Amino acid sequence: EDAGLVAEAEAVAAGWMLDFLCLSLCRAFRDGRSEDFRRTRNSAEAIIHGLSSLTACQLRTIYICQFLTRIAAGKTLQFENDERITPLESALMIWGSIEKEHDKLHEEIQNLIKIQAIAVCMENGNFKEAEEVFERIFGDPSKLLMIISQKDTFHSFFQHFSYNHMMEKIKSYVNYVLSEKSSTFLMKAAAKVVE
Amino acid sequence: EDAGLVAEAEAVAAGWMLDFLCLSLCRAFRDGRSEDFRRTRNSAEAIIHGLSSLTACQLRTIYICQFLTRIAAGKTLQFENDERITPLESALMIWGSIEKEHDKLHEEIQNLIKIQAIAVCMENGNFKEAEEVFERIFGDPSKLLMIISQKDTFHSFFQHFSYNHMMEKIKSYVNYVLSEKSSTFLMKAAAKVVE
Repeated sequence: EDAGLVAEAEAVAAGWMLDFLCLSLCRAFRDGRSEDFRRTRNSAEAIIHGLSSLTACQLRTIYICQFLTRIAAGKTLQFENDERITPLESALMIWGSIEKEHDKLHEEIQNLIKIQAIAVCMENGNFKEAEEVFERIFGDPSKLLMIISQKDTFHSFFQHFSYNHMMEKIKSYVNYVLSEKSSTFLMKAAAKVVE
Repeated sequence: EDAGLVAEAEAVAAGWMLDFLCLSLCRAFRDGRSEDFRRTRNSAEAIIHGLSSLTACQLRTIYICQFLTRIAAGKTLQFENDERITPLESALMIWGSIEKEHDKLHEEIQNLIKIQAIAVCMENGNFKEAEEVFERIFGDPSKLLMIISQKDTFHSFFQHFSYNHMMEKIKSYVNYVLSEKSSTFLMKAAAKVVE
């Protein structure tokens, strides 16, 4: 009448799924497979609710997932209802909190997000928001006195902190993560069978 | 630059998860772990959307899941909105369609569900519905001329086709399934590590 070790077995099988899906979510992300990334995130989110305690590595995983689903919605402005903040703004918050080295790349990804968070609003044609976003990210004299000039003039076109340079830098970061967890149980075992 | 075999790897890892969760969903079900069964079903449903094609064994799995989440909501009458039918009514439909032998047990489980589907409404105190349900399940002269007498008299108490006899028979069936898929990859491997 096995019991309790079963519960513990599930946790191991849970953590496996969590890393397998984080890996999946990453590939779809780099490979730009929209209707897929969404599908994997549903499973991630569902599997994640299935956990009430987490290791340091796992929290790292979860946040990377949260982080990527956010920027994955960047240009999607009704934004996320639970918090009246914009997706990239929320991605900015997670980024500067994930337990990770602040390399040169980290800083690059942070300024792209910071800036693009304004540009996206400017694109959607919502400059009243573009200003609101700008307010929340700046406002305490990081190029600022300049940016207020853009929102003001709806001068929506002139810096190399482009949306695509942002995705690139983020995709390049996903590759480290992507590799670091490619030998993770579930997937490694999965390929073995595909032979 | 691995590619495509990766997609195929995921499908194998998908089918693994699907059976692992079906197994999980079963234990929680037999062991009556409400806030858990719900959690596992979320993951099942999420993982299931992650599949666009399915083997015969897999469809068997899915339906058993669908089947159990339904009776798991039996006494829950607003019922499921997408279809203006009651949960047990819907569980009755799946049951008589799962690719499985119609043993003595099968027939038992079918008459319990059939009857309880009326009794639940009678319990919730909704006899107008109790009649509607009765209409949809009967009405073409299977104890019937009798049952219309109960709904009429709100004589809500007097047969051994009890709700609990229903859960028992269903729980006993879950044990075959439960066993048949206990050596399924994921879980077996999971326990090995728990040692």
